[PDB]
Amino acid sequence: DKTVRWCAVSEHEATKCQSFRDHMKSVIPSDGPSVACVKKASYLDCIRAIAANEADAVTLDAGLVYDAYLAPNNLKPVVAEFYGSKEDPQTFYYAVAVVKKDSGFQMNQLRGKKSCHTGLGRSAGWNIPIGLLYCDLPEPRKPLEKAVANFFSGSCAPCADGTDFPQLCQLCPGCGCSTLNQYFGYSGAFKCLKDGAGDVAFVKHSTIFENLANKADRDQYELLCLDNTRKPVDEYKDCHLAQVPSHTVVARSMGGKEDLIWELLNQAQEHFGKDKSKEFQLFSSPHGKDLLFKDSAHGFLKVPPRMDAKMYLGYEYVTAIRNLREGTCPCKPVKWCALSHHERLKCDEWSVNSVGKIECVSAETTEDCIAKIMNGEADAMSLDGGFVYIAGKCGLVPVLAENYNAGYFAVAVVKKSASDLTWDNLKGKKSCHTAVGRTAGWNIPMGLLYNKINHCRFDEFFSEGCAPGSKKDSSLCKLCMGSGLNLCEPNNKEGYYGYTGAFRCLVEKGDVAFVKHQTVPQNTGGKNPDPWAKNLNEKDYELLCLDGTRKPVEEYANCHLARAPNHAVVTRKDKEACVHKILRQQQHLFGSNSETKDLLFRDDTVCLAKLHDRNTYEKYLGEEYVKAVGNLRKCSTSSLLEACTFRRP
Ligand SMILES: O=C(O)CN(CC(=O)O)CC(=O)O
Ligand SMILES: [Os+3]
Ligand SMILES: [Os+3]
Ligand SMILES: [Os+3]
Ligand SMILES: [Os+3]
Ligand SMILES: [Os+3]
Ligand SMILES: [Ti+4]
Repeated sequence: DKTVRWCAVSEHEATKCQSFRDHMKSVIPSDGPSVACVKKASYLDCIRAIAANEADAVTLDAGLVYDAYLAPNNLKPVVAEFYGSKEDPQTFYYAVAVVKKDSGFQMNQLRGKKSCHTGLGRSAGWNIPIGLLYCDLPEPRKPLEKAVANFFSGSCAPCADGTDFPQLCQLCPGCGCSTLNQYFGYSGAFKCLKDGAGDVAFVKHSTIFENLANKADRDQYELLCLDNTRKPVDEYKDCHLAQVPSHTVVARSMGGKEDLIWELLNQAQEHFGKDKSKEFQLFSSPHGKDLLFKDSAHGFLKVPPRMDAKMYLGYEYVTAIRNLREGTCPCKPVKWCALSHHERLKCDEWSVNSVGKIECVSAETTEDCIAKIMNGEADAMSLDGGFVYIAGKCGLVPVLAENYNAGYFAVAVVKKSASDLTWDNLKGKKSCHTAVGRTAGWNIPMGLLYNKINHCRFDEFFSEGCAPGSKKDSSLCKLCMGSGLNLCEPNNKEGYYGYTGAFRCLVEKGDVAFVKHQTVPQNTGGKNPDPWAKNLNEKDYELLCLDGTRKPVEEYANCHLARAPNHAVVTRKDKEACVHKILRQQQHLFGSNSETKDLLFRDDTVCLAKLHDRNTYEKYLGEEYVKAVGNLRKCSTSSLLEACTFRRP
């Protein structure tokens, strides 16, 4: 058997699950998955049951998704309910802080204001705002209501203990926890702001649109962003307190059975989903409310496999609820993340030389590092421009740029003896790329190529090549050099990976190499002692210009594909100022006055440059870079980018 043991927290849910199980037997063959129904007393008991391998799946609210993640449960979200349109699936809501336009305060100025909450104990209206504000609350913070009552000068916190903490009901006397209170619920908390009772309303992103029809009235309101900035109310995706998943199915991190659960649920919706009008409806409960799933759901989406719980809830949500659960308050040391075995050792030397200012965490992949920076396990790392795009679309920001002397020049290099080649026709040639999705060796060359050919299936534009990161069966892996499972992989164990590796690929197999303007000079004329490069002469290679002509290697300024953005340090926005200081101070002490090659920082970097103007990824990379990368995503799967595109399309 291959059965999904579904968990029920009530006797009505168990009856739903049993009807579920029986109706599935009629639409799924013997080859497919079955339902079994485990009934426990509570969602926590279900979580412990799934972790103890006594059940397989349950669907939880976000707060319980957090509890399911913690040790020793270690559950992960696998399937998400969506709501509204099939064309526009709404999987998350946004907790926001609405304010009146031109009221003159930011998130870090909330103390002493007047607040409107949807209700004590609710997510958007209490748990998230108070969780994020927890360390700003006066001491003692137990009980929590007393601390909030001594933070906001007066509030409307429905369901709060107004007898003991009357400040919490100054704007709705009695703190009535019923719609009899005009300022209760999601509309009421907003009305508390509209009517002028309060200064800020902690609500969901859609309340403002549900209670104000005209946009003219909606331009009188703004949102507080966590960076102490405001934005308009329809920019909640860039100015919220937390992005919360509505209702998501969790499963064991190892031991699945994610594959089975999705197959079961996906076929369940195709047969008993919304508007299928069978005798059994998946999202209906003839007796009860929201049994197994929210009755308002319209279907299920499969959660991308890269996604863990901290990443799916988001950094701000996890921060807020962790503050509520544990209640621990203190630039700190900067946790730099490293990759290879050789790269972590350089960081250790840096850490002891920094005297505590720098610490070191490590991962196996750049994407694993990027993930650790999102959820707080790490703070900063230096990234290729293509990874800055990934990191930016995951909410990270560039802080400093590595300067090598505006940016460097991306070039296309050919062997001069082949005077046949020209930029105007490389169809059916042999290409050598640094890796897939990188600035010099992919995003700039293949971005330009997309405009002439109108697709990103470069496997059938070139004859063959080596572009590490491609699928191992691809023609763009046939010229690669790594052996075993190292063939075509984007790491050091593939000899044609990187700036120099791509050049070596041109020297030994390829017709054209896409690199940076320093590559060919750095590896010719005996400068590179390796046997493959020791006897090469820079004069034997030329650059392909956009003209259609060719020019010598040293004349890259007038024979360049484009100007490339240099590698940059990325971190999350709440650490931008701190990394900006500690690093620029470490740079003034260990700067322009690695053992292997290109460890932690590129080895041709003079200093880490101030940014100011270009402090976001679209501003740093540029309009045409992000536009080109947008086309190239149609043919390239970065599983980390797939997870971040699930939260922020
Ligand atoms: O809790 C119960 O079991 C009672 N039922 C109503 C009934 O069975 O008449 C309420 C309900 O579950 O909606
Ligand atoms: Os009943
Ligand atoms: Os080694
Ligand atoms: Os693979
Ligand atoms: Os592989
Ligand atoms: Os130019
Ligand atoms: Ti690069």
